[PDB]
Amino acid sequence: KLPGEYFRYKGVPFPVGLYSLESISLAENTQDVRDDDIFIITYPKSGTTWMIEIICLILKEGDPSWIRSVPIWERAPWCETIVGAFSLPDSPRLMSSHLPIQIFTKAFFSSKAKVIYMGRNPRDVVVSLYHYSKIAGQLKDPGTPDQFLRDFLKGEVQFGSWFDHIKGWLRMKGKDNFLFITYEELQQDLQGSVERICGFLGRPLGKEALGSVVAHSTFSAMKANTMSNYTLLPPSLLDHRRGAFLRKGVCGDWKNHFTVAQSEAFDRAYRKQMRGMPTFPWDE
Ligand SMILES: Nc1ncnc2c1ncn2[C@@H]1O[C@H](COP(=O)(O)O)[C@@H](OP(=O)(O)O)[C@H]1O
Ligand code: NA
Repeated sequence: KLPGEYFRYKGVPFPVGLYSLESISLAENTQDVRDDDIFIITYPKSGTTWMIEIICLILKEGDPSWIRSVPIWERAPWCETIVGAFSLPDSPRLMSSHLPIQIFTKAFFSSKAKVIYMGRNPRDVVVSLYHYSKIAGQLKDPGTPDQFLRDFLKGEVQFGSWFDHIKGWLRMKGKDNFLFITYEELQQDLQGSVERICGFLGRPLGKEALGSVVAHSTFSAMKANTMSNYTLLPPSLLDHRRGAFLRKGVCGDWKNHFTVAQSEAFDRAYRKQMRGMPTFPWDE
């Protein structure tokens, strides 16, 4: 029953069918936030999945049992989707959200709940989102790469502007219950990143569990795990016949997608938007 259209909530674009004024509004206003609750927030296609699998492996201290038997989307449910983690009985609760800070669960700000925000090179996010839209049922066709790029720069896509998203959420940097990390940092030193996240969550791991979290967190291990690779999804929601959720899993694929002209227009957009921002791994 997916149209591949957008509706708006507080001025932000949401895919029809998987979201509704109610589901979003409920996520925004719920008072149900707990001190040991864990949230993973990202702009779509930045590697949410990667992070979800890593923390599921950490919570079970390295035992692959849980990630092998339960679908990735049921282990870290979305807060705003029609079937939200808030609209369910299931602690320690692990949840996911793509909502931009000005819409995310307000009760969070005065709580002790933890949040890991993950950022990825917007260019690579563009490519991942481009391909994914073709096989994702809730998303309309990208159109030409060039038109898709313009849409992305205008924030005419699910969850709005990538620039607004990351800039808003970085406003939390400094609070001890907020960790900011990037796809590039995980690609560069997965183990190093896993230890760092263990510290953040107050969940130390022996050399054994650690090696195990790293092993089952690898792209190849994950693409190979049925419960984790989205292949149990209805073809009407994700066309398996035509593509995979876990597409390439690398850094830099944007250079094979952007024409030089597109790459130069993007840098102009980026330069204006990120004027006072700090330097990110992907800033070359
Ligand atoms: N373990 C892993 N290692 C590297 N990339 C991973 C990964 N798990 C997921 N990804 C990548 O994260 C993107 C999906 O993001 P999200 O989960 O936020 O929607 C995909 O990028 P690509 O399309 O570039 O391959 C996917 O391959
Ligand atoms: Na689609």
